[PDB]
Amino acid sequence: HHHHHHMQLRFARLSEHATAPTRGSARAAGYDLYSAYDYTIPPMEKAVVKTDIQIALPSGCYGRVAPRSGLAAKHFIDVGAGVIDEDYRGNVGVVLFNFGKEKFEVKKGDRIAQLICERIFYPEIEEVQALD
Amino acid sequence: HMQLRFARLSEHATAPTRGSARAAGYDLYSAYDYTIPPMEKAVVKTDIQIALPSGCYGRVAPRSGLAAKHFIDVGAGVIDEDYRGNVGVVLFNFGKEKFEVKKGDRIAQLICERIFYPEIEEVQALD
Amino acid sequence: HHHMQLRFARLSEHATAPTRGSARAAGYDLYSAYDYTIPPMEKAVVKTDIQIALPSGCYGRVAPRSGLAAKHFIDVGAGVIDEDYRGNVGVVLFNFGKEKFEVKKGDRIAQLICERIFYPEIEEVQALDDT
Repeated sequence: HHHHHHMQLRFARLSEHATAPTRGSARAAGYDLYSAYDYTIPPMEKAVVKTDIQIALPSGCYGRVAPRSGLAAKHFIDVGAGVIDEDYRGNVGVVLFNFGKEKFEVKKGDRIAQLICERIFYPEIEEVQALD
Repeated sequence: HMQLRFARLSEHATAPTRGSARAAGYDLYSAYDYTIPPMEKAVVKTDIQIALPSGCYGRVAPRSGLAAKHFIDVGAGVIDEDYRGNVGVVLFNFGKEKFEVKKGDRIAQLICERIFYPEIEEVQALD
Repeated sequence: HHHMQLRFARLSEHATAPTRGSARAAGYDLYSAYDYTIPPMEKAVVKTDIQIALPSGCYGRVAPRSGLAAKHFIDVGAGVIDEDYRGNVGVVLFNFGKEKFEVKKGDRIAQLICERIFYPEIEEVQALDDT
């Protein structure tokens, strides 16, 4: 009506240990997420990796925490969970799975995942007697 | 059309719920009891059929708590717009203990992911 | 009608054109161009020998096939294909099963979904309610 602009991905640092999310190119699907702490993930184990940022997602999307391709193919790393709700205001955590035979070293400042703004519907739910 | 329609396929089903107006997914409930051993999989029936809104697919996604605490992951998870079968959740247990699912437990979430349905064209080479 | 076209090119004789199982199917089926043996608790990069050009306003998600997951404990790793990716489409397959998994040339290994996304600019604030 009166105002004409573009929605932004907003973030705030929760400590000095966080790194501002970055995008490699203009058409990259996601923003890089960086670990704020050191982690040693043993073989066949999981860790909750803290970024020490909180985000406010633009309306009409959720934030999907998605795997970095290189880490999957080379080190058998996968990302668990990964659904960041539009109204989530806490510390953004990344659930890393280490399926490899060797321990996996995460250092503060390492890129460990990517954040994609996935467009979704928020539909109302209706029970019917039967479907067709 | 525009809403998420569902029907129960037995009295053991639970209507999906959403915690927030801005929550990405509807929670899905197990209709049955399963014991999933370490390093094993199970298909968990919800006993509901769904009709997704036009222009999306239904992604069965992990609940965050179950992933972080219990090493539970969700396999498969692509529900097509035209799928009218019983909604089954493929759960992977990568934990070292057996994981218990009982009737009425929340085991996954359902997200309405907006997608394109593009036509496909073959070209000699791409730049 | 917008440029709602998925374009592809074959990089070798071994590639199969992606197919859709139904009109309202979420993804196009991706086929292996080669033979692979994936040992238990191991991964493999499975090449399709195709390059793709996604429509504007989406990325390509390489997503798992339901049957392979439920029956054989197969999963898909990585799987984010950027709009501007013009390389060979590789599928990272995880075999979490206790037996070896055989991928043959021409087997359906994954599906490609055009997930609609937004490309917001990033803004740092001191507090989330800053004006």
